[PDB]
Amino acid sequence: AAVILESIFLKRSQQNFKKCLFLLTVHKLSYYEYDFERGRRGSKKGSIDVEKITCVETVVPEKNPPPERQIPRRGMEQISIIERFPYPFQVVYDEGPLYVFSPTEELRKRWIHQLKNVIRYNSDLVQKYHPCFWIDGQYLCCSQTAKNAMGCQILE
Ligand SMILES: O=C1Cc2cc(Cl)ccc2N1
Ligand SMILES: [Mg+2]
Ligand SMILES: [Zn+2]
Repeated sequence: AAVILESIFLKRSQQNFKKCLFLLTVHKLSYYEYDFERGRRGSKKGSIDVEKITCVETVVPEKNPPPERQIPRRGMEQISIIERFPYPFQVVYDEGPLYVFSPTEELRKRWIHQLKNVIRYNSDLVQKYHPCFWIDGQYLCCSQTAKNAMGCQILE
């Protein structure tokens, strides 16, 4: 149907970070190049059928992030909201987890809430998720060295 949410997010490529336009509908989560000059979404780079999503949760953030992903001291500025992306969340599907970084806690919340809504009736929703990122061939949370490894932490 229509776009539920449209945001510019920093996403981690399949093992590099890219700044992309993300669109959510009841059918698809998709991502696009952003045409900054014309102020429009550019060419589609990927799509995930919502029915394939098994898990959407927050990700324990990086220990030593670059400035682009540093969490500011607590408490909308035009530059910061397209330059800084320190709040990460994970979308889990058949082809492993996708890591998306939001510029604000509120934007990440909006996305996690709307994604949990659109996936609510999916057949393969999981009871366990990975609180930490997959990095250098292993999950930091449980040291498991397979991306499709069952979640090491039970969802509350
Ligand atoms: O590396 C990536 C980033 C991405 C986003 C989406 Cl929505 C789908 C697939 C992929 N693969
Ligand atoms: Mg537009
Ligand atoms: Zn784990």
